[PDB]
Amino acid sequence: MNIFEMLRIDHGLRLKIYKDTEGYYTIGIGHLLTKSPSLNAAKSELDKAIGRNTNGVITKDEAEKLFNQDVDAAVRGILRNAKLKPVYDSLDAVRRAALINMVFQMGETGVAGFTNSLRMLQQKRWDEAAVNLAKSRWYNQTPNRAKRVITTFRTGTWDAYKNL
Ligand SMILES: [Cl-]
Ligand SMILES: [Cl-]
Repeated sequence: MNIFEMLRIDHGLRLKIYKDTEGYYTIGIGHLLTKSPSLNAAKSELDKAIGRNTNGVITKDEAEKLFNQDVDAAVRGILRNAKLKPVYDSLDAVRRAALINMVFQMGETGVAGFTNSLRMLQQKRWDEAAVNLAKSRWYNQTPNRAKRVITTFRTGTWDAYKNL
């Protein structure tokens, strides 16, 4: 299992614009287009992202291209973030994938805000961080996804993803 497979499970693959769980226009594998309520705005962002007049539909290859760029961006945001970097640097390979997941999902900024859990993760207090992570809007809004990631941090294994 790896980050790509992991996030592909968490986000699915959609070839036409759709609204995510927060009501925002997205496409591909979790690629947020815009927070704005305008389908046009969304369409404009997509064409600009793809480099062609798409008409709100993309190919699988195109979706994957955005997916690679996005994963890459998440890794670099972490590495560039003064609050994130040290946490990431202290984790094993599986847990690093759990940190990338959250960043992909809610941005560096959102993640850097879980100050307390970050501290626990850094200290390797797994069960305690797991409990703390759960006390969040994130967990309450998308509990199933949140549980997979949280279990990943608790255990340091891919068990939550095997079966999916
Ligand atoms: Cl883009
Ligand atoms: Cl969920």
